Amino acid sequence: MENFQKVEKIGEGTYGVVYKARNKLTGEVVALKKIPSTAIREISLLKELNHPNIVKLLDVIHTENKLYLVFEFLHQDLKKFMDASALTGIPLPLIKSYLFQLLQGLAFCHSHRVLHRDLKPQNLLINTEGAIKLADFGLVTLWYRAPEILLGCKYYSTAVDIWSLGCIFAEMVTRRALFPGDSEIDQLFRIFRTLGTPDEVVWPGVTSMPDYKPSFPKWARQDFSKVVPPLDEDGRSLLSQMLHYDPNKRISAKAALAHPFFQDVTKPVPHLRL
Ligand SMILES: O=C1Nc2ccc(Br)cc2/C1=C1/Nc2ccccc2C1=O
Repeated sequence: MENFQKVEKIGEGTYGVVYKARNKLTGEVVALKKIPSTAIREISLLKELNHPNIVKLLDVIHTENKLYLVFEFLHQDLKKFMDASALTGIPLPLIKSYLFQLLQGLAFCHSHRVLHRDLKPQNLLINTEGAIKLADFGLVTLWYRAPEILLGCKYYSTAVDIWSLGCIFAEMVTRRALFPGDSEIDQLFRIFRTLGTPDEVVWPGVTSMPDYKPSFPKWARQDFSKVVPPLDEDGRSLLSQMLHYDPNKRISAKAALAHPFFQDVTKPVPHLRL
């Protein structure tokens, strides 16, 4: 574990801190994350979760009670890429490519019973070849948190990842966060103000959730054409199904891959300034 020379700190992960590093032994350049015991097992589980759109976990080093995770390294994250494309916007075909690749990754994970649980632009990594990859699966930003989590569901599903990805999809298109709440309640109310306060008609069981309160103000659902213009109907339709309140109504990654929005998907390459 002293076979790694640090080159720079590329992130302050929720869990710990992430470093760009190089293996003195195998010379490869990597991302090193400086982090109980079921941890060692579950994380270890993640090593065999290998897919082109999932950052590979290379090595797990437990030592000196200082768990080190060694990941494949990518030079840029989507957050920085969005900020750099803010003035011109990311071209739709690249938005579409990225969404499609991300859905492929999730459908893979989800098929193996792994959730990400904390998808955010910072956790999506891109390379020069037009690839995008899911990073840093969880075992401050609440902007991408699905409403069932905010309402106190402890046994949430793979649908929470579809929620987050839809929020990111929206942000790529409009160049502004869909629901930038700065508290849990603010986050929930921003969602309600836009998609309308949910009730038993559109979400059976919602008024029985642990943090649901009858006193929640009741907002009407906003015009969906108002939310992500000027995205086309293929796009809006896929996004609406990604943002269904009811987790069991929310589209699955696998079905999303079949939506007509991806009829003409291609794989462009971003112009990256590393
Ligand atoms: O390339 C990486 N692989 C990783 C694996 C796990 C975690 Br956590 C982060 C990263 C990576 C990161 N690469 C970056 C490039 C610019 C800014 C931030 C990051 C990362 O954060």
